[PDB]
Amino acid sequence: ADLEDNMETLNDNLKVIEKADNAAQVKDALTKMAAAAADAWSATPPKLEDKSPDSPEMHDFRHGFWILIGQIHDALHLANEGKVKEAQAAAEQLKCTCNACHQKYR
Amino acid sequence: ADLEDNMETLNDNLKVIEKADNAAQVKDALTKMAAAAADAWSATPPKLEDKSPDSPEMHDFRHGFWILIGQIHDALHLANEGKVKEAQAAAEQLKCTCNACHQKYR
Amino acid sequence: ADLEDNMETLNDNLKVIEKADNAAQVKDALTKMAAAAADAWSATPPKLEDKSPDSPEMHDFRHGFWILIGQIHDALHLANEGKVKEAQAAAEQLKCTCNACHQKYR
Amino acid sequence: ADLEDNMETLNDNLKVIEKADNAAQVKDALTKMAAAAADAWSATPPKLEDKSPDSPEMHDFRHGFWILIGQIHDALHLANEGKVKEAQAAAEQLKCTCNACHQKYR
Ligand code: HEM
Ligand code: HEM
Ligand code: HEM
Ligand code: HEM
Ligand SMILES: [Zn+2]
Ligand SMILES: [Zn+2]
Ligand SMILES: [Zn+2]
Ligand SMILES: [Zn+2]
Repeated sequence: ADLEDNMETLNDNLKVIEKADNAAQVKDALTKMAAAAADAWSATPPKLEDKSPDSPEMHDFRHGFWILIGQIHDALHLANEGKVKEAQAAAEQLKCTCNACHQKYR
Repeated sequence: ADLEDNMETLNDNLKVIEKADNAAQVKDALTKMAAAAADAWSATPPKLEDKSPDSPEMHDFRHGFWILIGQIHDALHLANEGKVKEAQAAAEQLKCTCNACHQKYR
Repeated sequence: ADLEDNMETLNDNLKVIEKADNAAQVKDALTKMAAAAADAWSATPPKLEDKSPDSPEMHDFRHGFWILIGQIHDALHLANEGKVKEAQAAAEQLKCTCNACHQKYR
Repeated sequence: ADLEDNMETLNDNLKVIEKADNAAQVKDALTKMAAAAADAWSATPPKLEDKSPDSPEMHDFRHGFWILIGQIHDALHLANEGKVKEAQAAAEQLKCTCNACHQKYR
């Protein structure tokens, strides 16, 4: 799917996690984010259209996705332990990742 | 793309790393292994076509990829450092993960 | 060393990284932080001196370190690859982890 | 403690996880392995006693613990979710890391 469509999915489900009542909303949303993150790996963003697939920017770009996927991984385990509040705090920190890539390649 | 196709991309690049001689060979193979692993994230194995996307059977199926992806990510950093023996050793330990999933959902 | 000292090491070397000019400096700081983080593991924060060592608070407190240590590990790889700015970007993110713990336990 | 002792603790609890009946044991066991690995961090093993704490051999030696610690981290989450058998799978899984370091530096 479109990088944009994958971003929108990340964004929708993120908010869903921040306004979640139960651990199940958090689990469902996180699983969805991990899929989006995954399908977004192979994508090349506008600001790097001219760049080489092997350039540092592109390698750094995809690296942000590995970091994200990793932080969603952890988030899920917490939500799985029923520790909702912290699962939400963990989602907040991966936001530190959303911003970073954005400020650099969006 | 397809699961087999991705598993083949996966299976073929593991042997290339095995027969690896230098760092460029290891990187490019791992770089390709990561795209495949990432692309086979949403696939539904055969032995679970009946289970819900949100069922606990899928979560655990998908968990294995998080693991493989994390291991390939780090292995790449090693190959990026010119640490061929190290990188190859890391790859070897991916099997510890490949086999785990296989002896369960293959 | 005690918590305070391992913490001053974390802080000082974090600052070194933010003001670094080359990969050499960052690698050196990250290495010291890896040690300080590893050494701080088993300490009991004062605001938890009354809690049992296996209480949820202490398990959560240690979880903060797993994350921290993991981020210092990845940050270093980036420094070892001569990616100074990316490392500094990773240093900044592991900062979300210093603050997270502190808001909750200091 | 010294390396020997940290290693017994790691060995004693690994087995405890292997023959565990309930999850409580596993959690408790992993937690102790976690502390033993962190403590082993600043250790200089016999075979590398002629190398400095800034050498490639020592960084490779230590990276071995970053790997072990991350695998205990995931093992403990699974044990926290009640997933006991998977926890043992993951535990038997990190043994891959135990050997790999012994085969090279023991
Ligand atoms: C959980 C984290 C993230 C969230 C919630 C998120 C959300 C968004 C949103 C709302 C947009 C605006 C465009 C749209 O979707 O309509 C966007 C765009 C974008 N994101 Fe993210 N994003 C995230 C992570 C990332 C990461 C980690 C990277 C890179 C490593 C990244 C790279 C981009 C790029 C380059 C665009 C622009 C795409 C275009 O203009 O076609 N994003 N994201
Ligand atoms: C890098 C390690 C891995 C390698 C080298 C690998 C390799 C392969 C190969 C060559 C096959 C044989 C059948 C075929 O190719 O058509 C296969 C099948 C399969 N692998 Fe893996 N695999 C790995 C990791 C994993 C992981 C992590 C999972 C689980 C999360 C997994 C799930 C599967 C499944 C479900 C099949 C059967 C596909 C089907 O029947 O359509 N594999 N793998
Ligand atoms: C790179 C990240 C970190 C930095 C830069 C940092 C820095 C500091 C500094 C400068 C202090 C004050 C030292 C003092 O007590 O005199 C401190 C205190 C403390 N930090 Fe951190 N810290 C970090 C991560 C952590 C983490 C992740 C945890 C918990 C998991 C933690 C827990 C604490 C606690 C509880 C104190 C109080 C120490 C005491 O009362 O003796 N720190 N930290
Ligand atoms: C679950 C993981 C591990 C287990 C069960 C384990 C177990 C052991 C045991 C039983 C010994 C026997 C010698 C003695 O106790 O005096 C030992 C020694 C040792 N281990 Fe491990 N170990 C583990 C992981 C590691 C890792 C990850 C490294 C390196 C990164 C490592 C490095 C060593 C070294 C260097 C020795 C030799 C110490 C000496 O000769 O004084 N081990 N370990
Ligand atoms: Zn965790
Ligand atoms: Zn590594
Ligand atoms: Zn990385
Ligand atoms: Zn996990």
